[PDB]
Order: sequence, then C-alpha cells, then structure tokens
Amino acid sequence: SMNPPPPETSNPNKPKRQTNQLQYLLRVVLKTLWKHQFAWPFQQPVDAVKLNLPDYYKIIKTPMDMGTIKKRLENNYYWNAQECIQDFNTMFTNCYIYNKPGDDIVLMAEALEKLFLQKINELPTEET
Ligand SMILES: Cc1noc(C)c1-c1ccc2nc(-c3cnn(CC(C)(C)O)c3)nc(N3CCOC[C@@H]3c3ccccc3)c2c1
Repeated sequence: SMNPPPPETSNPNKPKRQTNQLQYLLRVVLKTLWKHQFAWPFQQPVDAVKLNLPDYYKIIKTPMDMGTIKKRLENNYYWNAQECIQDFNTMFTNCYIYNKPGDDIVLMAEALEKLFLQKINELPTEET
C-alpha cells in the first residue's frame, strides 16, 4: 500500500498573515508541545504503510500532525489562529478515533492535549 500525499504546508494562491496569536502558537504553544516526552509520534504524518496499520487512511480522511502545523506556522500559511487550533484538534480527534481508549498512544495524545489547552488559555485575547 501507499500513504497519501501529506497535507500542504504552502499554497501560492492562499493569502497569508502573521497575527499576535499565530506567533504565540508557534513561539509558545508548539514549542512546549514539540519538546514534550510524548511528542515524537505526532512530529510527522502517520506512516501507515511502515507501521502496518489496518485501514488507517480509510478511516482518517483529514490527517494532521505537528510537523505539518509547524511548517505551516513557519511559512505563514494560516490567515487565522482558529485555522491552526482546528488543525491541532483534528490531530487529537484522529488519534481518539483510530485507537482504543486508554491505549498508550491515546494516553500520550491526552497529555499533549491537556498541555495544549493550558497554553491556549494564555493566548492574547484579541487577534491583531
Ligand atoms: C496510529 C496513530 N494514530 O495517531 C498516531 C499519532 C499514531 C501513531 C503515529 C506514530 C507511531 N509510531 C510508532 C513507532 C515508530 N517506531 N516505533 C519504535 C519501534 C521499535 C519500531 O516499535 C514505534 N508506533 C505507533 N503506534 C502504532 C500503533 O500501535 C502502538 C504504536 C506505539 C505507540 C506508542 C509507542 C510505541 C508504539 C505510532 C502511532
């Protein structure tokens, strides 16, 4: 089998912006998560071929990972902080769909998501 093409990290027709919130997401939120003990499985797309995962890309049609989100923040791909926050949420949700509650990968995701939500509370309250 084959993996699909990864999600785009640049698009020459999509308008770009840097906001205070998008900056905080790169400089504070992603940085914290990236260095965490349980980050590594989320630092790049799920290689479903190499991990031999049954029907992964048949169940997960909107894949997402921190590797992608990191390059997207670095390339000023997003217009809004909400676009980025929904990428984080997609990634967690995906994990909780494909994997059994309480399995190791889910406990890792749950720890990252708790840390995510703590740092999302510190966001500048207005996007400028
Ligand atoms: C699936 C899935 N859904 O959301 C995410 C995120 C995943 C995901 C992503 C990457 C993964 N990478 C591995 C992995 C890559 N190398 N190794 C080390 C070694 C010695 C080859 O086993 C383990 N291993 C992974 N899983 C695959 C499924 O079962 C558990 C196994 C795992 C999880 C955590 C630690 C070790 C192994 C996993 C999983």
